[PDB]
Amino acid sequence: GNKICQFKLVLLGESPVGKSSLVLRFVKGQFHEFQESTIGAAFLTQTVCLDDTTVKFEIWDTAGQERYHSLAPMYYRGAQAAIVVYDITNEESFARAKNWVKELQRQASPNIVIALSGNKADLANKRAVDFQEAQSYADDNSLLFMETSAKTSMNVNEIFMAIAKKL
Ligand SMILES: Nc1nc2c(ncn2[C@@H]2O[C@H](COP(=O)(O)OP(=O)(O)O)[C@@H](O)[C@H]2O)c(=O)[nH]1
Ligand SMILES: [Mg+2]
Repeated sequence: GNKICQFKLVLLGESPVGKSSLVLRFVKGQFHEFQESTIGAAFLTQTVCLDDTTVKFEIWDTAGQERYHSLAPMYYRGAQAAIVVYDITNEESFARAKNWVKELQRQASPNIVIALSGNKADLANKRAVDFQEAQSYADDNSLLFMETSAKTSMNVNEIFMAIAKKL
């Protein structure tokens, strides 16, 4: 197809849960066991083929530390979609993700598409958040949920493409 679409996506979530790794896997097909903590935010782009459309993603990878919380609106205000990330081995990060979802529902665009990534799914032997519980939470809050692994690539391209399909 010759159609072209571009949308703004922001990633939010506690640090560290693998936010930068998720983006790096999607954008560069890389995974770094040793990642420097993000300072403020990082910007990345990726262009893909979705049926008959060429879709370009403008992605804001936010630093998740609480001291950066006040800067989050700079990145989500104009966002068409968000991926709120948690780590499936860390229940506290899952609770933090629900608070990010609440903030987006109240302060971001009313039509923003919100995805929820239960990351580090390759560490299921250390699971702290039940898949079905997360799925139910996502269903009840109209969120696009998938467990992902930046380390193995599991569902990484899939969650980004699913968001694009719904925009
Ligand atoms: N096992 C595993 N480690 C991961 C995964 N995603 C990220 N990590 C690791 O967890 C750490 C934090 O990741 P990073 O992307 O910097 O987290 P951020 O602080 O949320 O941006 C790094 O040591 C990564 O290699 C994943 O899916 N599986
Ligand atoms: Mg980061």
